[PDB]
Amino acid sequence: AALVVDNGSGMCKAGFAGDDAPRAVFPSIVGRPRHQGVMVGMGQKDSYVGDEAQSKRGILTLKYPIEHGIVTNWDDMEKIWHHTFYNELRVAPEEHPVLLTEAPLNPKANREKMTQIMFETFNTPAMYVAIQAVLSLYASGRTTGIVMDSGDGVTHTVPIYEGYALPHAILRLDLAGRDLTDYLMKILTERGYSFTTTAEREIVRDIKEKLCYVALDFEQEMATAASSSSLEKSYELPDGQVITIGNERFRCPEALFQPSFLGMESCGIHETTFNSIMKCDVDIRKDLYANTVLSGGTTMYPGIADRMQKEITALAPSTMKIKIIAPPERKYSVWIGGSILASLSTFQQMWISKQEYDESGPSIV
Amino acid sequence: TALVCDNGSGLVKAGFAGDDAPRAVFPSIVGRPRHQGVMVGMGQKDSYVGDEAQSKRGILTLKYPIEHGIITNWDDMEKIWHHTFYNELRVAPEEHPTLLTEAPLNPKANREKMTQIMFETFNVPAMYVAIQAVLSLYASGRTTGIVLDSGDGVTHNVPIYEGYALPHAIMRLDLAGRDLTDYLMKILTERGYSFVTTAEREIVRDIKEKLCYVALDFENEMATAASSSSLEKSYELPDGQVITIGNERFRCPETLFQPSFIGMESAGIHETTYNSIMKCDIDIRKDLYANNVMSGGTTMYPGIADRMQKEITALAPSTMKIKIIAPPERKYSVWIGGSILASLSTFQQMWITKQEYDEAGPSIV
Amino acid sequence: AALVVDNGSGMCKAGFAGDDAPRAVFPSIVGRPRHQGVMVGMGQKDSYVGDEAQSKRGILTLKYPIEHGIVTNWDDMEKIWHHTFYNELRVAPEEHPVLLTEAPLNPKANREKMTQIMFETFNTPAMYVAIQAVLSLYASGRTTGIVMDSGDGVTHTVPIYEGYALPHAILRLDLAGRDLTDYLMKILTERGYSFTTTAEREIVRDIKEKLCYVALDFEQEMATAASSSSLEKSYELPDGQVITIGNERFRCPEALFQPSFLGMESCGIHETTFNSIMKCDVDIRKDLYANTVLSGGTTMYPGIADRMQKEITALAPSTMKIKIIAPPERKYSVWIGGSILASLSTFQQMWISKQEYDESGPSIV
Repeated sequence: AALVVDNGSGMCKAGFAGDDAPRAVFPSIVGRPRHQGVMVGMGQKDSYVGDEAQSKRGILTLKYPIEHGIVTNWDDMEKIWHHTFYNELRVAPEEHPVLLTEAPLNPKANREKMTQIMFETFNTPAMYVAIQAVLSLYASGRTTGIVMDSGDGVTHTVPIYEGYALPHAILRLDLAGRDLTDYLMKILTERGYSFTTTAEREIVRDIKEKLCYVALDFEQEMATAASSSSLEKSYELPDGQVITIGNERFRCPEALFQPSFLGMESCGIHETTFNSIMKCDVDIRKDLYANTVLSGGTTMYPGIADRMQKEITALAPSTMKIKIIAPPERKYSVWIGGSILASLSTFQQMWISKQEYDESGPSIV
Repeated sequence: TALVCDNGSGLVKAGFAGDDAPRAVFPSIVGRPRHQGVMVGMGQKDSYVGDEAQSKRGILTLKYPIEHGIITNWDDMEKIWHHTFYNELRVAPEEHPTLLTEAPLNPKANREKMTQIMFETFNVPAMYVAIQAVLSLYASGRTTGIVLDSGDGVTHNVPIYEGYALPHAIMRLDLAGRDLTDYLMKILTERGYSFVTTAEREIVRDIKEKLCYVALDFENEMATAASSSSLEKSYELPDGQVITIGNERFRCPETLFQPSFIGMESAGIHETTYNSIMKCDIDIRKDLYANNVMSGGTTMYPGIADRMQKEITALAPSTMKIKIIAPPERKYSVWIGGSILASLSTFQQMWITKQEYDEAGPSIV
Repeated sequence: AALVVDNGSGMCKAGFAGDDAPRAVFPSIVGRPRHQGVMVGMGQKDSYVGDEAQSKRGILTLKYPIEHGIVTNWDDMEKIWHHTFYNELRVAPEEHPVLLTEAPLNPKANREKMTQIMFETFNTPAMYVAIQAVLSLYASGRTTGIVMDSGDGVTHTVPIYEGYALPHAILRLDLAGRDLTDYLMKILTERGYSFTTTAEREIVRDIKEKLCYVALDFEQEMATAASSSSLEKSYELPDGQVITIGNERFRCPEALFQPSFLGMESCGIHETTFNSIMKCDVDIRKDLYANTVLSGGTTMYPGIADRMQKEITALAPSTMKIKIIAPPERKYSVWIGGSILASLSTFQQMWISKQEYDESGPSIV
């Protein structure tokens, strides 16, 4: 059984080619142990990593090795893979060929560097680096389409032709997760419910999931919220105030459609989609608009789809079926899609083996 | 007295006639605020064009009127030109005759709508629209030959016989300085970078201008990449983070021969010259083969002259004289070609005035 | 003239715009009358407040209205401003607009609640609230930069871009005035000095200011102390024998950079600053590094400036000109920066006017 390792920006997933949910999930953090000052004796292992490093925190330097999908730093990122094998799944990479995740808009030299380290340091038998969205469409049982990822800090719209992305049109936009959560922190500052970062920022995120949703129409939902009481939801504490949030709940998703709310320059998330599509192939265009699919943590807002289908209908030619495919498990779509892919025997007729590295080196993928 | 104003899909170049280099260079972007955004220090403002819209892009909804040489929107086009006159050139249109440029395939109606707007709103005494690349052959000082007009947003081949361009040979390729700017953006993201904040989404354009080359012998240069010598060339970013870009540097203009790098099944520049000179008449082929001139924003990259030299000598066999001519000016030749023509002592009898215009109507131009 | 009221957690500072140095400077305390028993009554002045309360003490429940730059109670605090007006500066705020200064990431509702009290209870014509640190960068003669404040209770490292604080990078670390001194007590006691709980905590504090500093390198300062008695400084008590403290004087301030001595899970005053800056915009960073400022009282240990320039240079890339500005007056800097802003009429056309509370209400902050 081979590996699927979904190093989402702050959170690595791992396991085997053929499972239904990721078999090792962890924060991609490397902890560098420290107290400065010429400490006479530090401890064991120069870097911690993962859920260890999370507990260990105050004695480590914690940082995500990854930024936006990109390996920022190869050293502490290598410690992430070193953890995956000989700590997380307790595996040996020399036996286990690894599918490796790569972001939308992620070429060239880390692929080139990745194949070096994994074939020399970790002596993988074979490997394949693979676009996160390109597998996300595979989890939804598809091949042509346009996938929209929004995780923690990134939207992503990838024009897929037949299991191939058309890279120029792949949009990345600076709107997701945090930009909605710190903004939701700024939504609970008119009333406002204190969290700031002392450090109940997490509880703000915790509201975001459990109590927020999408207004299908902003205006009628505004007046309806002003009609009070049913939209207001109590966010009680097992302690202090039975805090009430009302307008918030639809207010914070709305910054996806109107970048007015956050000051940021953007076309709507609907037009991000449009600005992958129209930048590409025309004979696939309602096969794109009818295989428009979602991926990631900030997609899961309850009501985005009804809102999206409408908001693209405001733009696209009348004569195209807007059909918003959001899967049930859209948090893990990449790993699932990768599991299916590395369950193809034809993934053998597809990845790069050891052989082709010892001949071609870096540029082989 | 006269004015010349050249409308790129990214940059507008205006000035007077007979000046060597443009007096107004401004970005074709028209931005509307997403709020009644009181700039504390000015009153309320309607539309920002170019540089103000470009410094304040954050608060706006940016849009380009000239998409791929063509004008898609005349509202924004008009306010651009009022801006060209009264603000940029600082002129009163009714005393200063104006010249403009157009796409090699520009529609009759488009030509007429720019002639409607120039007289009927602005009231200029005499206006001309000319045809982009053909004017670069006038900056190259000749009547006949084939011009590769490759810009910010459009690549073109134009063969002109004695004044008349022959459009069947006039090829076009909607992949240029823009598709390439963003193609630099992506190949650095996994080189190990995150062009995250806004000046980085622009410094990637700058690094394109500063470091790019169209390497001659691209293949063994791929082995030079693999042998990593001092082709590695660092650059300081808008902050101090020395980014070292070496290989992708040439491995990006390379896309002008092989659109497969970005995902087009279309042919490269060189072939598209050969096919042009081919669809053209056979005795004329010789002139075209001997007067092949590059112009525009993509052509600035070094070695592109050498490249088309050896490319078409490999494609077209061997009784022929080939000559590719690349001017030191080339990023403005479309304007320089207008300016000097406008001021020509034999050109006054092509200055189509209001007298001709009112009696004949738009169809005079 | 308008007002500036630096409610530093245990010590308020008040006065006007235009004045050099704080015009009312006082123990932020409001004492309720007490005694228990149950008896006849009490009668006059339901809260004696400011230094009146500080002399009173053992007759009033005095309390501290702020902790960690977070307001712990509003009733007592309201009476800090009321004392400020009709006792300290002897003023009535309906004539006199106020400027107020809070913590870097002073909790949302505390900002607003503050303003309510000032706008309906103390009816100010106007008020500008802002973060204590931003003002301190203006005192430091800067607009962009990062401030590393350490008062009595907590640090704060505030990446200010152009006179604006960025909350997502601003960190706050529980290492300050108390934590230094409580260690320093535990470390005098090795020689049996034992001031413990007489009254002499303020004397362990007097030692702190008057005799401590920060080792430049630690291990070579250790051997240098171990060559004896120029590093030691003798100390006469208010009543008591001359003591001698040597190894102490650097050992305790080192412990801002070193949590292991205190026995704590924390980053060092150098590194928290690094991790604050990285969370800021890649570009602005160059002159966050090149303008680290120090402010607050518990920075004041001699040697810290040469120490911290080196200490950030252990952590930051070589391509950015590290330059730690620490002002000689780093207690008053927040009222000074306060007075700078309060002497600037652009902020008159910008501060929260009563009418904007009549429009927006509590939300206006």
